Amino acid sequence: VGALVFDIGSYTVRAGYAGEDCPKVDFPTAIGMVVERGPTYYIDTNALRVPRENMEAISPLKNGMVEDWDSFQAILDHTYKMHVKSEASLHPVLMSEAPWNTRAKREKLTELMFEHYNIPAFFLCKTAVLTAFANGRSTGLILDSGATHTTAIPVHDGYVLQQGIVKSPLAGDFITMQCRELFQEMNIELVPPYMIASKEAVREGSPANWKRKEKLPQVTRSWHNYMCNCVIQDFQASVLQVSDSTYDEQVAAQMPTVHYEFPNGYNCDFGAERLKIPEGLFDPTMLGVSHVVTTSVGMCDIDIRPGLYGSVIVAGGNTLIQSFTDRLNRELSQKTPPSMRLKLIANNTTVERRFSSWIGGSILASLGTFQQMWISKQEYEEGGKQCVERKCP
Repeated sequence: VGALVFDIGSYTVRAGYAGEDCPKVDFPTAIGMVVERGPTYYIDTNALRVPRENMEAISPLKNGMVEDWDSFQAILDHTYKMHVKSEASLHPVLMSEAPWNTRAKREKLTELMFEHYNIPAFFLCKTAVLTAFANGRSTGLILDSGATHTTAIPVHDGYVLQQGIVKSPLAGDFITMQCRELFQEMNIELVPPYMIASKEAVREGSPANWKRKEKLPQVTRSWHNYMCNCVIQDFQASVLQVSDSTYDEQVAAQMPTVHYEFPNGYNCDFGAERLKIPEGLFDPTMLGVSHVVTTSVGMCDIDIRPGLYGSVIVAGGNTLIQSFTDRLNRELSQKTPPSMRLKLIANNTTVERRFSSWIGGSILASLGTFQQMWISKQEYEEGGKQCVERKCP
């Protein structure tokens, strides 16, 4: 009877019920497809795990907004009926759209959600607004760092100021790609687990005794790249770190480090590389994270700037890096006028960062007034899909 909070994340989809404190549903957004020499897709991590011939890795969020409508429906069709199995006709829904979503995309999304799934009520909100609500604020600056799109969204009274949005592509994907390139410097082949089933006490700085699963079919370049990206991302989260000050060849370099064994067992305790890689979004022609934030705040009215300078909220899958918030605080303190008191809200755990938009959707979906502010099925009837524009800000 409760509402469903669907956060279609850049690279991981988050879903769950209105009152739940975390999304019980979560699976990578990437999906596979192949056509008759059928277009049925494969969803969820477990299905994608199985290698298959001419099976791609299609992501319906290339531009942040929904780019592949059939793929987006397929994921929504899968998630509704399998992961959060329940009839669509009975549950009201909350959808988290990107801050800069194109109007036509919103209209098409509403038309699909209503007609195809016949849901009774509906509401579309911006992920930045949901993050601000989740953190417990109506005015602030939300720095989102997901996949392929990092943006600094200033919100005033729960309304996203499109004036001050700065879109930076130095998102999590870029960092992971740099991770691939910095082990072209270590000269280690990137081999995914799905090919590797063997382990041994392989010496440090020594190629491993890895053996392949021989009978698997020839894999597509897309899914192999997708499997390598997952490997480096799992490595990325647990290894990378943001230096407190801009890296300048510390004592030996960074003193002892993590001895993170790759899927092939072998590895060398990563040195300065784990510090250089995260700085890709601090020392990039493009604009750094602090540059993005200052340009965004400097772009909006002076009166609200003190509200933003001091209410800067960080929430994004890429932001979950050690001491990232620390370096951001230092950088923004240096560039902010000293007479302004900057402050970052301590919400650094994985649940508060990654699922922040979903947490906000849960908070909004639970309010008693949510009944009046959504889009009724009757309103869809006599009022066309255009009602999504007026009923959602």
